[PDB]
Amino acid sequence: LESQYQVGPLLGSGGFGSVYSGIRVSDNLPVAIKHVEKDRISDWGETRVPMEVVLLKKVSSGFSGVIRLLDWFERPDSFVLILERPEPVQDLFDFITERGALQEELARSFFWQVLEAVRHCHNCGVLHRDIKDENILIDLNRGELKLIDFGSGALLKDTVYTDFDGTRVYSPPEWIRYHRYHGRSAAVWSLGILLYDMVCGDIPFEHDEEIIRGQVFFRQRVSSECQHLIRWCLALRPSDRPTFEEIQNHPWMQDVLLPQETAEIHLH
Ligand SMILES: Fc1ccc(-c2nc3n(c2-c2ccncc2)CCS3)cc1
Ligand SMILES: [Ca+2]
Repeated sequence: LESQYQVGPLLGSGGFGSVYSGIRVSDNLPVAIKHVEKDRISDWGETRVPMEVVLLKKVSSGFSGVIRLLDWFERPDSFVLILERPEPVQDLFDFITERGALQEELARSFFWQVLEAVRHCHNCGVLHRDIKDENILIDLNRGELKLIDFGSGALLKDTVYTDFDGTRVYSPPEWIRYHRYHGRSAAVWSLGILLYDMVCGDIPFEHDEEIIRGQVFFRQRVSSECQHLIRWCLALRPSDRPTFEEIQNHPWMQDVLLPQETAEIHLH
């Protein structure tokens, strides 16, 4: 590990562990090196590994809008994950904080890419469970978005989930009320929160009561088409929420820019 990778500065730390910038020695490939202590691991899978490793392996085959796991290591008291690192890069949270509410053309491109990435995970049998601005990286040169942090994820199933350790303000009312949710419909809710965040520059709900009330107020000028899509994704009844197909077939989602085109217009 220490022979294969050259460690750089700390990028961040938190519930996910500690992430360092790094370089692969063999070919100077930019990487991210994530350390997590074993006793801080709550979810295990299978060799006994963090569920995160299991999930990442399932989604890291081939190209995608997901940050890929290149390798991993077990230490006596920790696991070390080697992940892709775009450069230059900025997470969506920082980007929005910096630039404010996004133009709908830009939000369309970003949201479309997030949808394709989430579809990839689900098709690979993986549920992310923590879709939000902080867990989305922007390749600033290519205009490509990449999903990160499967640490709260789970294998995708059609039965009910009774556990959740993702972000509460992105969590659906059925979780708040009943501690029960289904994967896809819960994902769609979080995507509704995300889309609002893109076009308004902030999330629509802070309190549990606002979430379960489900009333959406717009603080920025947002097109009626976009408002409709957001409110559809944020339907109180899970079964009233759109499928991924319905979201991507929505009138607001038409004529999306290519990632490179998005970068040239909005990022370069
Ligand atoms: F180029 C990169 C920048 C951030 C990451 C990254 N990948 C993960 N986390 C972070 C991250 C790093 C720093 N601050 C916040 C999140 C958390 C769990 S998985 C990877 C590559
Ligand atoms: Ca947010």
